[PDB]
Amino acid sequence: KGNFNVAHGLAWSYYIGYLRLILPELQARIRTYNQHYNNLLRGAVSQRLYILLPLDCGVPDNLSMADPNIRFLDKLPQQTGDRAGIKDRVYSNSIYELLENGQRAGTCVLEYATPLQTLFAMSQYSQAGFSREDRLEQAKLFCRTLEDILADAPESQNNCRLIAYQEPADDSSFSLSQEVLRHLRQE
Amino acid sequence: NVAHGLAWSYYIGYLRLILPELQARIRTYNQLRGAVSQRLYILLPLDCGVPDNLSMADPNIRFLDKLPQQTGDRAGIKDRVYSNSIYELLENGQRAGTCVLEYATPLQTLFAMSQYSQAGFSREDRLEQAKLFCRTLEDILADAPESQNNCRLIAYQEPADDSSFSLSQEVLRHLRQE
Ligand SMILES: Nc1nc2c(ncn2[C@@H]2O[C@@H]3COP(=O)(O)O[C@H]4[C@@H](O)[C@H](n5ccc6c(N)ncnc65)O[C@@H]4COP(=O)(O)O[C@@H]2[C@@H]3O)c(=O)[nH]1
Repeated sequence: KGNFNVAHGLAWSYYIGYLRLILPELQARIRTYNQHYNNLLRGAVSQRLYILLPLDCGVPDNLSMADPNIRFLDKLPQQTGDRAGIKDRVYSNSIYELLENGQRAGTCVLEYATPLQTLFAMSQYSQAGFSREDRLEQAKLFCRTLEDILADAPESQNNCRLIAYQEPADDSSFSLSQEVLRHLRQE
Repeated sequence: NVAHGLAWSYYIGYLRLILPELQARIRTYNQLRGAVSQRLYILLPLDCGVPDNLSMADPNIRFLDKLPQQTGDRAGIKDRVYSNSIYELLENGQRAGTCVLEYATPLQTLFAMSQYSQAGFSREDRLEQAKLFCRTLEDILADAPESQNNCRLIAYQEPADDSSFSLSQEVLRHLRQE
């Protein structure tokens, strides 16, 4: 229940401070990108933000380094907002091409859920104290709470997909692009 | 335990990343008008009332300029951008100081949290977690290698309907003591 409270808090933080701010205008930015910059008839950027939730909270900062079949392609147009005294705080998202048998098999806006980096740290540093098994518990509850939030959130309208999975980023037999592609091909 | 996550979040996902590069962005900014102070000033209003425009809290806090942007690859975002704002502090219509200044955004998150039924967070929960957030953040930075006299936290209560309080005067008091 204390792993509940931490995870509950980070999921609400993630919604209040990011998803609720960017999901309203996401499809507009994607549409702008597809109309004017990407006229590949089978290579349109898909309409949803894909959010990676590795349940071990192992979050590399470079997505491309994690898999050879993920290639960094471009950025969406930036989104700016005055926030808590910061003028023109920048919200940015990255577009990736997903490769399969040397072909561009998918194109999407893709990123990790950055709160998982905090769950990982607090299982690393004594002053936070959490167990690795706390971490794993908190990650599941984070995903579950986030799922709950998005289900009822007006800003989420077929424009966000959570991709939760157990495999480390270290793992010999796991393809991150294949994980993303399987979900993409379901829409 | 909500405030503990948010405090570690603010350190792990922000303060530890920007504080090591702060002294150099300020030096790059210093190209006559006044030297900026060496420290990031972080406002921690315990009522979690966090306006997006600082002049809305005090018209004597006026925006002056931005630092040069910091970029970093983060959680799959290429060149995530970290920006900060330089403000002047007026006293009798005239500039008395300038500093990099912002609110701790997790406190805005606690406030909005407490406004949403599904978060299950009372106004009383909110103040208690505001305090815990400040105490946690402080205990973290006391030990953090990246905090090297490059950050100043200002936590404060001001009751409802009380304008005896000048945020600009209070920041000026801290700048003058340092
Ligand atoms: N003042 C200031 N504060 C920042 C900044 N950067 C992070 N902070 C805060 O420091 C702590 C760890 O931030 P972190 O990134 O780990 O978590 C975030 C993140 O996942 C997501 N978010 C938000 C913006 C965003 C983005 N542009 N791109 C991708 N994700 C994004 O929403 C969470 C809560 O955002 P919030 O804003 O309320 O507080 C966070 C959080 O308390 C910053 O530049 N300026």
